Amino acid sequence: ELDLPERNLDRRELRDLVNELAAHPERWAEHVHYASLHRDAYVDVWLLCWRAEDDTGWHDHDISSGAVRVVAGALKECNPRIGGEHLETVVSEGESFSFGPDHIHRLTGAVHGSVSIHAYSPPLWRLGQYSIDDSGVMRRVSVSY
Ligand SMILES: C[N+](C)(C)[C@@H](Cc1c[nH]c(=S)[nH]1)C(=O)O
Ligand SMILES: [Ca+2]
Ligand SMILES: [Mg+2]
Ligand code: NI
Repeated sequence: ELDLPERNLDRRELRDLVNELAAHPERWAEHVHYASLHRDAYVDVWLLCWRAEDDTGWHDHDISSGAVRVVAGALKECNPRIGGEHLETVVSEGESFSFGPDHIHRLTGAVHGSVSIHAYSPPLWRLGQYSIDDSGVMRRVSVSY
């Protein structure tokens, strides 16, 4: 695992975490499709390797805050809008962002071979996945992780 604090990390601390981890390839190069780098009572960290078709779908992280750092490549951070015309932001290698627990988003459109580091605190034990039925009606399925 990683040698992290024995407490929850907030948004800025998770962002610091994913960015410093990207600077320490000894922590993750071997795991270069996902690999856990660390799971305890306070923090989850994953390494994700992306194919072009990968798509998280729309989801929240329940009570988890989180942060993402793109190590190689680029992907789209998408935010949902009620009208239906969703925001898309390309996040490129070297760049990172963070979010509190109210965040709903979707990650897709990755460059093939992209690599990112994701950290969540409290741990990512539940995730809400949104879906739309035939009539356009939205639901949230809470998934254990
Ligand atoms: C690696 N993982 C735990 C299996 C998750 C984590 C995840 C990927 N993207 C976002 S946002 N969260 C996933 O790939 O769904
Ligand atoms: Ca690339
Ligand atoms: Mg350093
Ligand atoms: Ni997410």
